[PDB]
Parts: sequence; structure tokens; C-alpha cells
Amino acid sequence: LGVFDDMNQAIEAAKEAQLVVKKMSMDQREKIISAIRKKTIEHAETLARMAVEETGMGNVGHKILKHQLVAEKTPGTEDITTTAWSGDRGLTLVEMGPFGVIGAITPCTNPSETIICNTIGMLAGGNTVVFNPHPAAIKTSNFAVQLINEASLSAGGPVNIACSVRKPTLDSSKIMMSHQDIPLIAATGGPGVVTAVLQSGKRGIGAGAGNPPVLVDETADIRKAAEDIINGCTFDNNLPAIAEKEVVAIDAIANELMNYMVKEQGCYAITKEQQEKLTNLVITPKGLNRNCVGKDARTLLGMIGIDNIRCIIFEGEKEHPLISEELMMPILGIVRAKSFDDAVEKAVWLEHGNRHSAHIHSKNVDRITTYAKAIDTAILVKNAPSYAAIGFGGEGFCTFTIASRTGEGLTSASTFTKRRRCVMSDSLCIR
Amino acid sequence: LGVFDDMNQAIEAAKEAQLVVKKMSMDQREKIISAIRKKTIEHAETLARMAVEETGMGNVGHKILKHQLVAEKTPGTEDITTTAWSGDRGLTLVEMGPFGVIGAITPCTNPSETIICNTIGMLAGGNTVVFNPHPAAIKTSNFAVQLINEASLSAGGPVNIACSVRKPTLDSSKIMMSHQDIPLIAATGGPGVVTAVLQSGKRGIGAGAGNPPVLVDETADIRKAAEDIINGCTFDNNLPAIAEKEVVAIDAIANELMNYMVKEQGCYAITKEQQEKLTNLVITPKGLNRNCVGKDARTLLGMIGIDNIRCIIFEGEKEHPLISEELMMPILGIVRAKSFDDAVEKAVWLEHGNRHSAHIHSKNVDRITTYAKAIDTAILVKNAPSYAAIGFGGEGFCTFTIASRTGEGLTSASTFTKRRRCVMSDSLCIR
Amino acid sequence: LGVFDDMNQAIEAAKEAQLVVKKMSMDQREKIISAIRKKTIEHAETLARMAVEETGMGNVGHKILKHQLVAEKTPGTEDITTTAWSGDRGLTLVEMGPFGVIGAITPCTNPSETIICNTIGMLAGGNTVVFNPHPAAIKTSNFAVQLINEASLSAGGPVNIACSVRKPTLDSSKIMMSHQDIPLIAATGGPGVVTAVLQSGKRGIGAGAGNPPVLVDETADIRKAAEDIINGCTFDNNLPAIAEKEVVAIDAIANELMNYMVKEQGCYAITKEQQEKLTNLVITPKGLNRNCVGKDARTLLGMIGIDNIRCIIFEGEKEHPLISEELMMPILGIVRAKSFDDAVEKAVWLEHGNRHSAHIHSKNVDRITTYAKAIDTAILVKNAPSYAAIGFGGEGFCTFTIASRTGEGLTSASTFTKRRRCVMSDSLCIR
Amino acid sequence: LGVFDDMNQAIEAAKEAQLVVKKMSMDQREKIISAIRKKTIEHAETLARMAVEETGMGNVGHKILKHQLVAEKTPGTEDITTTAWSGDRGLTLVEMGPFGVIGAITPCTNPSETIICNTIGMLAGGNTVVFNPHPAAIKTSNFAVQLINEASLSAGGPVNIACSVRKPTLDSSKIMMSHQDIPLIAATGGPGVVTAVLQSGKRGIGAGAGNPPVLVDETADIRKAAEDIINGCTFDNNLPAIAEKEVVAIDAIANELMNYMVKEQGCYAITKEQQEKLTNLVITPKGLNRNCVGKDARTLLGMIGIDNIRCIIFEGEKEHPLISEELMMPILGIVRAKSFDDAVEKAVWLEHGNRHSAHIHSKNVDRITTYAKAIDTAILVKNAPSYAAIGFGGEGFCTFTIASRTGEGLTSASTFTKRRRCVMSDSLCIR
Ligand SMILES: CC(C)(COP(=O)(O)OP(=O)(O)OC[C@H]1O[C@@H](n2cnc3c(N)ncnc32)[C@H](O)[C@@H]1OP(=O)(O)O)[C@@H](O)C(=O)NCCC(=O)NCCS
Ligand SMILES: CC(C)(COP(=O)(O)OP(=O)(O)OC[C@H]1O[C@@H](n2cnc3c(N)ncnc32)[C@H](O)[C@@H]1OP(=O)(O)O)[C@@H](O)C(=O)NCCC(=O)NCCS
Ligand SMILES: CC(C)(COP(=O)(O)OP(=O)(O)OC[C@H]1O[C@@H](n2cnc3c(N)ncnc32)[C@H](O)[C@@H]1OP(=O)(O)O)[C@@H](O)C(=O)NCCC(=O)NCCS
Ligand SMILES: CC(C)(COP(=O)(O)OP(=O)(O)OC[C@H]1O[C@@H](n2cnc3c(N)ncnc32)[C@H](O)[C@@H]1OP(=O)(O)O)[C@@H](O)C(=O)NCCC(=O)NCCS
Repeated sequence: LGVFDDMNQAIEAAKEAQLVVKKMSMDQREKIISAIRKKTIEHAETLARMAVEETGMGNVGHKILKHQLVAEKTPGTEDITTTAWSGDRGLTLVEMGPFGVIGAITPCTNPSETIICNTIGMLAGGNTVVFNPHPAAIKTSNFAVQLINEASLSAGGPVNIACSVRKPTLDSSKIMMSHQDIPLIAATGGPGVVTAVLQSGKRGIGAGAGNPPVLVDETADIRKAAEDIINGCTFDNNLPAIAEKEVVAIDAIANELMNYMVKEQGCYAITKEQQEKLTNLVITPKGLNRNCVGKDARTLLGMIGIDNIRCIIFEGEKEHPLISEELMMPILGIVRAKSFDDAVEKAVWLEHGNRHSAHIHSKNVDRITTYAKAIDTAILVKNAPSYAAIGFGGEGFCTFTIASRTGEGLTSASTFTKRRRCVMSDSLCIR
Repeated sequence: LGVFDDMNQAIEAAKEAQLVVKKMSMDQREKIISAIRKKTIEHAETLARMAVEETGMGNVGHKILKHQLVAEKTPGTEDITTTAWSGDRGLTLVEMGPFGVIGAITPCTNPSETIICNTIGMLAGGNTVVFNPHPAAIKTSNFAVQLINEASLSAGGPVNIACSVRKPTLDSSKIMMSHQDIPLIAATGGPGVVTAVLQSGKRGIGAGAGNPPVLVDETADIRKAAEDIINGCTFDNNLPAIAEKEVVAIDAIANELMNYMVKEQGCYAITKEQQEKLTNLVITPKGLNRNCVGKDARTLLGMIGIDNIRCIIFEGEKEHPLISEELMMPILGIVRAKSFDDAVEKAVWLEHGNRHSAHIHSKNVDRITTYAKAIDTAILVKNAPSYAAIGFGGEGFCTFTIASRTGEGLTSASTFTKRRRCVMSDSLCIR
Repeated sequence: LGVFDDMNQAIEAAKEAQLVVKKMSMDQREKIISAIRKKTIEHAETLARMAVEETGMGNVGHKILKHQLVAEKTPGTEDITTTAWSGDRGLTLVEMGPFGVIGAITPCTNPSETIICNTIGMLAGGNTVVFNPHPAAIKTSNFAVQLINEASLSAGGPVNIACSVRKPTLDSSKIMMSHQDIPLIAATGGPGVVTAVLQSGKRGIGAGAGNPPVLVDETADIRKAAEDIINGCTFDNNLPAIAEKEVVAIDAIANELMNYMVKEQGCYAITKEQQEKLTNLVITPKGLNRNCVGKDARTLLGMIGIDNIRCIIFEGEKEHPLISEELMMPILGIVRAKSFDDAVEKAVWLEHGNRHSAHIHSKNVDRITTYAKAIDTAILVKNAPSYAAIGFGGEGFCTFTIASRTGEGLTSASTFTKRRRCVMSDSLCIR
Repeated sequence: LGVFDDMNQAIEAAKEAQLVVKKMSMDQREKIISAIRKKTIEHAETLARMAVEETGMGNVGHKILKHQLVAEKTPGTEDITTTAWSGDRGLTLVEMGPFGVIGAITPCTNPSETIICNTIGMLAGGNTVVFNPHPAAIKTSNFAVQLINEASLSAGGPVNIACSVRKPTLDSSKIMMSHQDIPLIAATGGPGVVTAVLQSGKRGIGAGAGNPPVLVDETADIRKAAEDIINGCTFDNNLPAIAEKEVVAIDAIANELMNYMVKEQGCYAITKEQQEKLTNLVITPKGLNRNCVGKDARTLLGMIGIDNIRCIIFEGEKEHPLISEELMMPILGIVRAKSFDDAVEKAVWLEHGNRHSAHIHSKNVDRITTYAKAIDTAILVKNAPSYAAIGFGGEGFCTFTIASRTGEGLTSASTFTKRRRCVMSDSLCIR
């Protein structure tokens, strides 16, 4: 249901559906969107269980919360807005119109979250969407597509507002990328897929990688910073791109911070020898060990023969491979800094020019400003866990497509629209 | 001044300048922008004369007005705006940050207009820009770059906020497109350059082609529609992408309309035989005749041995090559329509799926709506000349980079920025 | 529950509640607001029945729809918004803070609609409210107050977010008006109460009277204009201030229009003699006959011995007392106009400088503009029934407090807040 | 020129002018506004000198800067904005229309600043204005009116966009307040005039009094706080309502702060005996000594026989009459606080429920938030002089009419407009 044997079929189906969607009222779109939100909540446990079973990554309870967040806080048609300028020369409107059929490449970390979040946004703007799901999360992804189409059916149709394929491949992704009925592709993934999309001759909205540092200075609430940082790091076993993945801590509070992490936040400190063993396990000749990504801390420790604990920590240099590299594992090094400017320099290196996400615990407005300016990320969270950036304990809406590479930031319905100016000359200014 | 021997030098220079620009206050940027506006006005006659002399296209008086429009109505730092959401969970800001060094590929139709308009916008957002000017308008383009740098010098620097090269080529455009210090390219030109940009692995903001129809229905002010349409068509000899390039007229008013065009608007009606000769002249085995593009009507008529007149008109079918093809010449066919829905169908075919610009003369709100929905263009002008779309007799700002292919519409400073969300958790909501 | 024996008690109670509300999160306010919306829908039939029984005015089915509209389309906390300006000099925020305890004077036409609509808006902005209900609709009004407090209790409190008195009087309204703990009064009623409020030394948000003309010109869809106009006029038996209360029709379509009204819209045309009898009935030495206001057409006709029909119509001069005077009865005179400018002149006289509401059926953009500029009302509806102005078949939110006298227009949560500027100097601009 | 013998003449003249202004284009209004800005700058020295000579208050150099600020940063027609909502049900616009002729009551502290600032704003929205100037600043005020009319003449008229009377009185203010052609009064003054305006049966936009505390905590940059606070306090000899008028300082930094004030900021510390003499001088049986208001510190000290120095300071209790009372003199008491919460409590008492202005020097986000929430003022400045609140070293526009009593905050053009909703049903949504 919405799932096809080949990519050309999927696209044609979505194209037919879009002729209806584009003519639907906002109330009609919103009825479908409401049905999607409801079904996402109703089946959050199933979606969450499916992802862990299929990919081996993450954990069920956190994926339930992520789907609840998508359902509650993804913008709908209220995100489609109009500007008006009027005067003696008349009325000029700027509207957000559909692109048409949008292609979307989705990850195996937040598979159904991305699919459902993209769909709500894209439908609100009058589009339909065709997915090429990640090959490691195909069943989970297509289940979400099927749910979306059931929701639309329950609200009177049409079917195929979201489409996918049974056996997504590099080849089927290439059919999408070169298909002339797809004017826009939303690429949520790694530099591999995204560069390909930005080489397609289409507009591409491109997520990128991150390696988010969290800087803690001596003005911070250190007890709360420990709680926030481990909560954010270990959320869905560090799978989210936004999650804290290393700490830069001012010398004077580093011991207090790590002590709290061990004593109150379920962190286990590993020795140099244990760091060496863990490094050899999780970084391989083929790169990141796929058998380790998104595993919980107790499992990773077990894998190297070390038997409550939810995070692995240690103090190290920024160049340490478990600190400099984005692991998507609950492994969190603490880098000690001599001074604030030292700390900012370390955090900037650690972010690696991704301009994705960065975090700080500090009560000082000048410090916060300095860091924000220097690090220049799509996301900056101050005195909360990273997930405050997508509306979990922070103001603002949720997305799972953070267009750090192409600059649109946290994408929503308005992102996936074409701008149209309508100039009504010398009339309809009523003033 | 701002002009370099090779593209790598240009880019490095712009990159150095941008480290200063990004740290400049809005007042500092605006001082430079004001100086640029002033200099553009001061040298509009020179820029206009240079373009006609160098390219052989357009006319001086209209290019003066286009530069005046750029100077008066291109947005500056006021276009860089901030959103805030606040509540018990604190304060979330969304800001527009710089990309960095932006590459820009510019046309030979509105060469200096595009360069100056792009620069004002890009500087406002904290960027610098490197141009690869059109090879047919190199001297005009680089003069504009030099003016921009003189303006910046007059306001205290820095130099190289806008850079270019002495001898732009396909090769130098390729250095820009593949340069890792350029994260964004603004491509103002034809499908050739734009597709290349959208294959570059960078975000590309892409202008496209158009073929703007103007539909006149029987409710229109026909005398004024004749005036508006010929004024818009013949503006800078039909060079602008937005200009009217064919008419679709309801049968009942078509004769009245064309009569007005001949009697009051300086139009000359050509016979079938003359249409045939003109077609053979302006469409060639190599495509559009470069020796004809942007020539005035008296010149084009002279070229086929026909000796006040500012536009060539005739009645014909939509498929007629002087009607279906975008000529950028003051040649305007009138296509007769049986009914409104017939007229909309003809206009939609004639726009060729460019979703660029379209125009209508009608006083009927339902008719206007029908047409606007069906034609789905970045620009729709109602009851005015096309140039009302860029702020000449219409509400709204000016641009010369209309991103019809990639969907950003009429570009301005905000277009050329990265979005950043800053989440201040549990503080700085003062309510 | 929320209802007190005397006004000073009510105000103190609301004042205590407001110390909690102002510190509530938007999510907490919205939980209560959601409960209020739900309860309003659940008890819409009861509220509607109570009003007709108590006041003798209006009709139950339409009052059900009015309460559904209030519940669905009154803005909540989303209407409380923040502006931000940032640059080198730091960050400036403008926020909407509470006034405190707001007093409100409400009508007997839309009693509970006004109370519930005011409360949702006022609560969203951090205020509480104290009502002095209309003495003709006390039981209906206080039932609505009780419902509001039940909703708040169901969501965890506090009680007394809305308060009222058991026996509202002119005297108790004067205690409210002169009470130093009430910095703002929202006055929904007649010139009597509103002027008193604007003499109170407090800010007053003041509804005024109207006499809304609907102009139909020869370009209109006349069959649909007949339907829309009688639907709008007869909605809740013409009680709403926005409702059509006289027609100005271009000569050429007047007969067609009235024919449709009689043949398809349940209108009964009265003779001059019948007009005379009806005039003597409904206009009295004491003014409008209270026994006639808000009665259906069949009843009014019966009252003068005339026995499907839902509206009384006739053709007459603008000065005819059943045309020039706001009756809040389904009595609708048609004034014939020679020309558009004649029609605009007649409609402007008929609106009596209230600048409240006016309506037009016309497909011509210039005509619409002319009329809109000339009539200068808080509300102008084009080609729909009047109730499109409050979100019933038109874009936009619902209100029952239209501040035509003081200029705030269709009031909502943002209306009832104080503006606060917060200047964070030389920090927290992250760009 | 714009100045009349009696108030009825002034109002009729303004009423005639407004029929033209309301029909003027934004470009036409802005041409006049530009001329007003230019003339204000050109004659700032004259306006400044006139005020000091006439009233005996303030100082010329600071009044020059205040007029430069008015000219540069008062919003014009860009502050008049439009909202649009569109969908299947059509297009709804909300516009800002004129009130008409606005009455304005202006002060003798910032006489011409208020007049010019009000006029720019009011003209932008399509209004004209009639002033009743303060009787102590009549010549200065009417000079400003004359300048405004010269500016309008220079831009082609009309004359009388701003009107005044030769001999303003309580009686002429009452003619304005009760005049039926004035639907709105902007009252910039003391509780006396404002309450009268809020008793007039008109909408009144009401400035109120203040007594702005500046709280300095132990996290502040104390050297800079000393500079900022004395600069803000002593600006135009403490005449502005926004200016710092007492300090609440955390014990631990109070001595450092006052030491800096004496050593670097030209403060003179007075003994208890000198405080007693100064109190007897400046507070009298008739209230504030008019012969002392707005005098410089050297003069006030001289007046009690005490002979570089620009501010008088001393440490005292909050109830000390030179601390608790708003003096509009460069007299600044420092109140010592035991703790932050103590300091907030003291500052809140000192503001006296005016909800006007308050200030803080602190680098701590939580502290700032606590204070902002507790003090609930129209203006809160953090880590700058008070005048950052009107755009002098802070983000945001300038006003001299801060509607603290009625809640509109820092008034501008949009403040002085009526809101109009225009519902275009089932057309002109182009999506
Ligand atoms: C989670 C992860 C380790 C799983 O690895 P995996 O199972 O081997 O799958 P991969 O993502 O490496 O991709 C396998 C191949 O399919 C491609 N691919 C990825 N997503 C695809 C999709 N929807 N559709 C089609 N092909 C896809 C990849 O490019 C790759 O091809 P390649 O061999 O030419 O490089 C990996 O996806 C990853 O590291 N993702 C992080 C990217 C990201 O968004 N990071 C921010 C979050 S912290
Ligand atoms: C005006 C015009 C007829 C002049 O033609 P021209 O002098 O032959 O120049 P061209 O634009 O055709 O380009 C010549 C070559 O340089 C390329 N080129 C164009 N702009 C370039 C630029 N800034 N920098 C480097 N190369 C450029 C072209 O791709 C082309 O290469 P190709 O042979 O591989 O196709 C032509 O530019 C044109 O038709 N432009 C319309 C595009 C447009 O924006 N239309 C909307 C306005 S109505
Ligand atoms: C419906 C209506 C005819 C009922 O008349 P009514 O039962 O006699 O009640 P009234 O509104 O005339 O008011 C009776 C008295 O109580 C006053 N009053 C009205 N509302 C009051 C309220 N909430 N609380 C206290 N007193 C109120 C009135 O000022 C009046 O006092 P008065 O004798 O000094 O003038 C009358 O309210 C009316 O005409 N309202 C229209 C006002 C309006 O908003 N029109 C736009 C809608 S079309
Ligand atoms: C500066 C000041 C001390 C000068 O005092 P003044 O010369 O005696 O003039 P006043 O303002 O006291 O007013 C004198 C009388 O004219 C009235 N008045 C004030 N402004 C008026 C105006 N434009 N037009 C007509 N009457 C006016 C006053 O109400 C007063 O009448 P009253 O005797 O019934 O009370 C006094 O105006 C003042 O204290 N203003 C502060 C109000 C304010 O805005 N404070 C915030 C700034 S810190």
C-alpha cells in the first residue's frame, strides 16, 4: 500500500496523487495530516520495535518518544504562510506553492521518523513524496509508508500521497535522482547519498554529518549539565545526528562533572587499556563497525569483556579516535580545556566544519555569544539536552531532516515549496 | 580592483574579505551598501552605455532605469530577519547566517544589474561574492565589480567584497563550481550553466528560462492593456526574462487590442511573407541569431528590408516559431482564443513548463484566480507591465536573479543565508 | 462556580487566579483552553437552548454553530507571538505580557459566545477575566462561566480563571469600571456601556454598533448573491453585529436578485401597507421593540396578522426606517442604485460612520477596491455571507468582540496583552 | 504655519489635510517624512537651544542627539504592514487604516522630540495630528510644528498635516478631548493629563510615569556598569522617562561601583547633611521643585552652596525621598542589597507599579530572567544605558511616547491605525 515493485511505478503513482493534493484545501490536507499523527501515535510501539529488530540499533522506549515527538510537533498546514505588501500601486502577494513530486532518501537510524516527518511537511505544502528507504531499514520504512496511506484512506484519500519501493537499491535511488518528474530531492543521510543528490541536476536539500561537542564552562550548573549531557548523548543510543558526542570541559569543573556522571548518571569510566580495546572494536579497516553503531553501553562493554550503566566515558585529547569521530554510540570522551577560548577552539575543531550541531552549558551571556558565533552551526542548544533542538524540552518544532549542508536548517513544510509572487496592480489595497 | 587574473586568486581574496564582512555590524554593511547604491546611480549612464556598446543588445535609456531600480529597490540588511519563540521552556531564535563565499554566474542581458543586485543582497547577509561574468559582457561586468569595490573603499573597506576575473571562461567557471571554499552558487543564465551548477555537488540557486504569455480577456481595460503590454515587451528590447513575449487574446477584444497597439503604441504589423523572412533571419541552424537578440524593432525590420516603430506584431498560432520560442526581441505574436479556458490552455503551453513568468489583463477575480492556479509561475502580474514584478510600478522589491528552476523565486539577501536555530533552555522568556 | 455574590469578591478571586495563570506555561494554558473548547462543543446544544429560552431571541441551531465556531476558531496561545531584532548591538525582543485581571461587559445577543471567546483569548495571554453579563442573559452567561471553570478544574486548575456575579447590574458594572485592580475592560455591547467604559480612566476595548450594507453590482453572481445574503442576514435571526441588514442593488440586477430571494431563499415581500404596520410594531417611542429583536420572520409577520418563510424583504429608499435602522431582525430592504458610485454613496450613508461591517457581491477588482476604500470598515466581506468574516466559510479566526470603536478590530489573545521590549545589549546575536 | 488661534480651527484644518493624506501613496507620505527627518537634523541645534532657553531644563548637546535619534530611527511607512491568509476559501487580508485626526498632548521635557516623532508615525499611517503643547514649552513645540509644515510644503503639500494652537491651555486641551472629529488621543505626560484623556470617551494611548531602577549584581562588568548608568542617568539631565533614577546594588560590588562612579564618571558623593539640604530644596509643599527639574548636577549643588561633576550620588534606603521619588534630576541614590532576591524586591518597590522602565547589569541569564519576569515593565535594558531602549546603542526603533499605562508600549506608526479585515471569498488564493 503505497509500496511498488519499481521506482518508476512509485513515481507515476505519486504524480497522479499530487494532482489531487495540490487542489486540496488546507482543511482537507490537515484532515489527512491529523490522521497520520494519530496513527503514528497508535503504532509508535510497533514502529519502534520494528526498527530495533530490523537494524539492531537504538532502543524501543526512546524510539517511541521520537515518534510521539514527530506526531505532536511536526508542522502542518499552519507552516504554509503568505506575505502581502500593499499600497497605491496595488497588492503584491508571495505564496508558497508545491514543487510536485519530491524524492526522499532516508536513513536507518531514524527511518520511520524521517519518513513520517517528511510526509506531513511535504503534504501540507501540496506535494507528494516518493521514498528510497535505507536498505538496512526497509521493512520499518515501508511499514511507515503503509501507515501513512492507511491514514489517508481513513480520511477519504487519495492513496499514494507517499510511495516507496519493495527493494530499494543504489540503482532505484539513481532512477529517482535522474527522473524528470522529480524537481526536488530531500536527502537525509551521509555525505555519500547527499553529494550524489547535489550532482543530480535537481535541487537537493541535503542533510550532513555532525560531531556535536558540548562545552561546559565553570559558570554552569554542573549537576544538571551532567544529567542533561548523558540524557542527550544516550538518547536512542546516540543515533540522532544532533546528539552530544564529545565534551569539552573547563578544567576547574571537569572532575565535578565526571564525578556526577559516574555517581548519578550511570556512566562507566574506562581505563586507557580499555579505551584501546574499544577503539579496535568500533573503528575498523572498513570504517565504523556496523555491529556496534547504536548499541547500548552495557552491550559495547560486554563486547570487550567488561561486565545500570548507560554510557561509557573517559578523559582524553580531542584527537582521540573515540572523541574526534562521530560514532553514534554512547561513548563520550571529556576533553579538558585551560580557558574558555581554549575550549571554544577545541569544540570548533571537534565539530569538523559540519556546521550541524553544538551545545553549551554556561550561564554567561557573553560566553554563550562567543561560542555561538565561533561554532556557526545549524543548531545550538544552551543549558539543555540536545533533543531540546527538535522541540523535546525546548521551544520550536520537530524535524528529522536537518539540512546542514545546503542551509535550509530544520526543514518543515515551508522548506518544500516554491515561492510565487502575484502582483495585482493598482487594485485591492483597501486602505 | 576586485578583478584578478585567475579564479583561485579571486576566491581566496573574497574568502579573506568575508572574515571581515561576517563580523561587520548591520550598520557597517549598510554603509557600504548605501555607497554601492549611490555609485550605481552616479554611474548608471556609463554602465548602460557600456552594455549596449559591448553586447550590441538593449538600449541605454532602459538600462539606466534598470540600474536605478536596482539601486533603489534591492533589499539591504533590513531583509535579514530573526524569529523568536518563547515560553516556559525558554527562548528559541532562528537566525540567518552567512554561507561564506558565494559564486555567481551572470548573464550578458542584465550583466551589471545582476552583479550589483546579487552583491547588495549577498553582502547584507555577511557573505562575499565571486563572479564569473558572461564572456560577451566582460568589460561591463568587471566595471560594475570595480565600482562596487570603490564604494566599499569609500566607506572604509574592505576591498574584495566582490571579486571577478579578467578573462572569464568555461574553464574558470568550472574552477568556481568545484572549489571547496564555495558552498553556494547563484546561477543567473540559461539551462546550460544552471544544470552544470546543479551537478556541482554544491547548493545551486538556479534561474531558468521563460516565455512569458500575457493573456487579455474581454473584461480588461483594452486601451491600457495595449500600452502596458508593449511597454513591458519592448523594455530593454525584450532582454529581461520577465518580459511579455507573446499575447493570448480573447477573440472578442483581439482586434481592438491590436488596433490600439498599431495606432497608439508604435507597433508595426507584418504580413505572412514578412513573418517568414523574419523567422529565417532570427532562428538559425545554430539556434537564436545572436546578431538579432536585443535589437530594436526598427533594426530588425531593416534587416529584412522593411523601412517611431518600437514593436513588431502579427496574429498567429501558438506553434508559430516567433510565438513559441523565447526570442528576447521586440517581436510579439497575438494568439486568438475562443474562450477563457481556451486562452488558459494556450498560455500554459506557451509558458513551456518553465514556471517563470506570466501576465494577465482582466478585471475578473475568478478569471485571475483560474489563470494563476493553472500557470503556476514564480511571477504573475495582473493589469500592469511585466516590470511591475520587480518593483517598477508594483509593490515589492527588485531582483535580477529569479530562481525559477530551484524555487527560491525572486532572490534577495535572505535567500543567500544559512538558517540557524539557537535554543536557550529555561531562560530569557520574560513574560 | 466562578460566580460570586458581589463584584469585589469576583475581582479578588480572579486576581488570585491570575497570579497562577501568569506563571503557567503555554502548554499548561493550552491544556485548559483545549478543555474549554471540548466542553463548549459538548454543551453547545444546552448553551444554545438556554439563550433562546432566556432571551427569547435567536434560534437554537444557529447558536449551536456559533459555539462550534468559537470552539474551533478562537485563537489560543499560538496567537501570543514574539519579535526579535538582532545585530552587533545585541538582541532586542518584544513580548506580549499580561494586563492582569480584565473586566468584560457582554451582550445578550451572543452571550456565552462572547464569554467563552473572550476567556480563551484572555487566558492565552496570561490574564484572568471578570464578567458583568447582560441582565437579559444572566443564566446563560453564568452557565458558560461555570463550564469554563469546570474545564479548568478538569485540567488541574486553577479555579476562577473566569469570574462573574449572580445578579449583574448597572451598579456592579460600575464597581468593575472603577476598580483599581482592573487595568483593561473589554466592552462588547451598545454605545451606552462602551462610552461609560471609555470614560472610566482605564483602557477600554470597545465594540460599537453597525448597520452593515451589502452592495450587489451587475457583475455579481446574482443567484449566489441571493443565497449568501439571505443566509447571512437570517443567521441567528439577524442578531450578530456583522450580519447583512440592508441591500444596495444596481438597478439592472435588482429584480433578478429579489426574484431569487423570493423563489429560492424563503423571502416574503411585504407591501407598503404591510411595511407601515411592521414599522409601527418594531420601532417604538422607547426605541427598538425588545419583543421583536431576534425573532424569526414567520413570527414577525404573524405579529402583524400575516400568516417556509425565513426573511422579510421589500424595495425602499435608504431613509426608510426598516432600512436605515439596525433592527437585528430578519427584515431586509433593497435599495435600488442608478450606478456604482450611486450605490457606494448609499451604502456609506447606510453604514452611518460606524466603520463596523460592510459587504459586497462583485467580481470586479476595481469596484471592490473603490467600495473598500470608501466604506472603511473593520470588516469587509466580498462574495460570501457576512459570517465569512469570523471564519465560517472564510479564511481567518473567529471573534465575538469586534472593537470597531477603538480600532483593534477582531480581537484575540494578542489584543489583550501589554507590549514589553527587552534590550540585551551587545550579546546574544549569534550571527 | 500649522499654528492656529483656537483649537477648533486647528482641528478643522487637520481634518481637511487628512482627506488628502489618507489618499496619498506610501511613496508620497515617505517623501514628506524624509523631508521632516532632514529638517529635524538641519534644525536640531535650534530646537535643542530653544528648549533649554524656554524651559530652563536639560542641555543642548543631548537634545541635539535626541532629535538626531528621532530623525534616524522613528519608523516611517515601512511600519505599516499587511497580513494575508489564503486557501481554498479565498484570501483574507488584515490592513492598518487611518484613524483620522489624532489629538496629541505633549510634554515640556522632550517637547519637539515628541511632536516630530508622533507626526512621522501618524502621517505614515494616513492620519494628521493636532497638538496641545505643554504650556512651558509652547514656542519650542510650535517651532517644531512649523518645521513639519515647511517640510511638507517643500515636498508639495499639503499644509496642516500637523496643527497646533498659539496659546495652549487646559481649556483648549478640553476642546480637543471632547471634539467629535478626534477619535484617538495620544497622551504623553503625567497621570493628570492621561487620566483626563482616559475619561474622554475616546480611545487614549497613555504614557505614564516611571521611576526606573537599575540593578547591578556581582556578575556584572562593574567598571562598565558605572559608565553606562551615569551616562544614562545624566542624559538630558535625567529628563527622559526611561532614564535610570536609582541604583540597587549587590553588597559585594557596591563600593567598587560607587568608587568607579566618583573616580571615572564625574559623580560627587553628598553627606547625610547635604542630602537633607538637597531634599528640602527639591521636594516642596507643592511637590517637585520646578526650578530644579532637569538642572545639571553642578547647578543643583551650587543651589545648596556646594561648589567636571555631572551627577550627585549617595548610599541610602529605598524609602529615602531622593531615591523613591522620580525627580528628573541627576541625583542617583545607591541602595545596597543583601542578595539577588533582596535586590529584585527593592527594585520592584522602587518602580512603584508603573510598569514603565527598569534596567539591569548582570551577565547571568537566570538572574536576568528572574528580574525581567518580576518587574514586568514596558522597557527592560540589560547591560547598557537606558537610552539603548529607544535605539541609541540598542537594536530597535525610537519613540518618545511610551504607552506604559494603556499597554501599547513603544508607539510607532502601526500603533495609530485601525485594523481592517477584508475577506475575499473563494478567490485570489493562487496556490
Ligand atoms: C548507521 C550506519 C552506520 C549504517 O551503515 P550501513 O548499514 O552500512 O549503511 P550505509 O549508510 O553505510 O550505506 C550503505 C550503502 O547504501 C547507500 N545508501 C545509504 N542510504 C541509502 C538510501 N536511502 N537509499 C539507497 N542507498 C543508500 C550508501 O551510500 C552506501 O553505498 P556505498 O557503498 O557506495 O557507500 C550509516 O548509515 C551511517 O553511518 N549513517 C550516518 C549518516 C548520518 O546521517 N549521520 C548523522 C547521524 S549521527
Ligand atoms: C543573450 C544570448 C542569446 C547571448 O548568447 P551568447 O553570446 O552566444 O552566449 P551564451 O549565453 O549562448 O553562452 C555561450 C557559452 O558560454 C556559457 N556561458 C553562459 N554564461 C556564462 C558565464 N557567466 N560564464 C561562463 N560561461 C557562460 C554558455 O553555457 C555557452 O557555452 P556552450 O557553448 O557549452 O553552450 C544568450 O546568453 C541567451 O540566450 N540567454 C538567455 C538565458 C536567460 O536567462 N533567459 C531568460 C531571459 S529572456
Ligand atoms: C438586544 C437588545 C435590543 C436588548 O435590549 P435590552 O434587553 O433592553 O438591554 P439593553 O442592551 O438595552 O440594556 C439595558 C440597560 O442595561 C445596560 N447594559 C447593557 N449591557 C449591560 C451589561 N453587561 N452589564 C450591565 N449593564 C448593561 C444598558 O446600558 C441599559 O442601561 P440604560 O437604561 O441606562 O441604557 C440590546 O441589547 C441591543 O440593542 N444591543 C445591540 C448592541 C450591539 O452590540 N449591536 C451590534 C449587534 S447588531
Ligand atoms: C517637567 C515638569 C516638572 C514641569 O512641571 P510644570 O511646568 O508645572 O507643568 P505640569 O506638567 O506640572 O502641568 C501644569 C498643568 O498643565 C497640565 N498639563 C500638562 N501638560 C499639558 C499639556 N500639553 N497641555 C495642556 N495642559 C497640560 C497639567 O495637568 C497641569 O494642570 P494641573 O494644575 O491641573 O495639574 C512636569 O511636567 C513633570 O513632572 N512631567 C513628568 C511627567 C512624565 O511624563 N514623567 C516621565 C518622565 S521622567
